[PDB]
Amino acid sequence: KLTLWTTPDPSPNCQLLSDRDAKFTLCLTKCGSQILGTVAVAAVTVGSALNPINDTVKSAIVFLRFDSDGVLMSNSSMVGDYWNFREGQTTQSVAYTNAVGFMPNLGAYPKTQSKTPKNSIVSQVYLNGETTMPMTLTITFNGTPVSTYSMTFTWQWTGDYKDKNITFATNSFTFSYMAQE
Amino acid sequence: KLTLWTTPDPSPNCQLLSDRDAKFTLCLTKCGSQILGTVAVAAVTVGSALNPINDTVKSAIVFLRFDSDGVLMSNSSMVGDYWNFREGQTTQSVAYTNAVGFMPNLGAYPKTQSKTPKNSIVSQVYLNGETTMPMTLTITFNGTDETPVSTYSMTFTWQWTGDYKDKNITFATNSFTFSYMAQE
Amino acid sequence: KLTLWTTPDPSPNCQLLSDRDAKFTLCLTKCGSQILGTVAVAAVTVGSALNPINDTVKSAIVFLRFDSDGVLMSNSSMVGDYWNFREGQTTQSVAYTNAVGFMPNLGAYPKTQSKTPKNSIVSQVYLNGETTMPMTLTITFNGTDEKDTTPVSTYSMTFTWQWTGDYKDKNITFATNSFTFSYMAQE
Ligand SMILES: [Ca+2]
Repeated sequence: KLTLWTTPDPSPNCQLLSDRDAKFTLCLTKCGSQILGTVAVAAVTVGSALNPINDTVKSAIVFLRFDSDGVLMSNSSMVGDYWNFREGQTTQSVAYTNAVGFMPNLGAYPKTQSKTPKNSIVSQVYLNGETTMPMTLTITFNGTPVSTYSMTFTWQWTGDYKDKNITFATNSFTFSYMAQE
Repeated sequence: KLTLWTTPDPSPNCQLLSDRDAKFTLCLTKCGSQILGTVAVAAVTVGSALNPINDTVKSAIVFLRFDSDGVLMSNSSMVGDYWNFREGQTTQSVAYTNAVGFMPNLGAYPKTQSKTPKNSIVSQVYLNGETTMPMTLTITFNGTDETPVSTYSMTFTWQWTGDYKDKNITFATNSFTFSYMAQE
Repeated sequence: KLTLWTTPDPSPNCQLLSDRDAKFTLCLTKCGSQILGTVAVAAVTVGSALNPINDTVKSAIVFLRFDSDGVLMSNSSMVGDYWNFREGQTTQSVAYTNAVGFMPNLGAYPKTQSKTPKNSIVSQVYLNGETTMPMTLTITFNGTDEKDTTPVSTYSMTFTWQWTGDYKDKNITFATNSFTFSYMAQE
């Protein structure tokens, strides 16, 4: 259908540092030629370098790699079990076979070895919504086996938070991009 | 309809510090699973610590509380007179009975949890569009821990640290774009 | 939901300082009462003051002027040949005659001589996606034209990038990250 999502309230479904150590929420809503996205992430397994932040790790990356049918590939940060077209508050029960309608346009965002600013959205965001804890979010489109499409979410910060008992978690963030078809 | 708004050019319709001391513009456009929003606010007419800014008050808050039908509740910052589905440049003449399609998803943004970071959007914006006057906007979904109790809520909090009393600046914002997952 | 765009991968189609010195990408998607936009720009002609940046110019402005039918007018930064409704990866072959559905609402964003913050979206962005090169983007709806221009625009959309950094000792091409925004449509 016109929504491809994690469900609105996913179980731990993402690796930042180790298996299913995070809840990654992503809703892609197809508005014809453009996808409207909202994304959030939270570390949930206690004792990782990001839960609480101990300052040994100052980035968190979620890599989504997609084959030529827009199907999530195994070498992605996120598990594909509940990455699917919407049905009510959950996902359709059968894995989708084609989501090229949700893939980032390869004309707008080409696969290249050159750093191309147009491939990315780069914004200042705030760790746990705290304006004293600035962070950068880079969303990059199409940045073995080789992926045909990709969507990468990179959070980076320079602050030291060790012994503030801060869990890595983000505010919801809105973005858009041109769809492949 | 698929648009729930204040009209594009509202009359003073909002309390920041006192009754109808502000024009709050909000357009919610239903794109299936997601609402696309654009918001702006200006202190107007009524003299106050925000008109002009005298540096005693360095936040402005608009609280929208909704019942289980997504109907605006009386204990909101904004008056409901011209909060309705679109008709041309104005609102339909009959008060809406259901806008649950526009309410923030209680799964995505669970209730009372203003402190769960996923419930909010937090962004750097600019007081009066002046890039020397940085400000934060926090949009919080379903944050409120209140009678009568709201089922859904949307809170807009502007905050800044600068001192502007000498500049005779009235509190006003740029238009700001956001989105959130809809309840249905 | 209808799309008015530059195509996703435009040829040089834009003046920042001189004719076709830039690639301006703009995709406007009509979501009923609101338009959803994504914009990017890159200077492409080598030897311009923005390619590489020589610090004589620390703003880049794209002015789009539209008549009462929402048709792009001659004195715009962008060429209109491939500004049109989407067909596949390109534009429909016939020039559109009406896009008022895509124009910024004159009630929300009036034409006035008074500076009105609500007419604009202002955000911090980063030159070439580099966080050490902070930049502002101002998107203004229905800003006033040059006083000596005729015919006058009914609608307008201005994109202003500004920065304070000096980059002449580097070899920086002016180019932006993709940027998402929305606005209330006229109809
Ligand atoms: Ca002139």
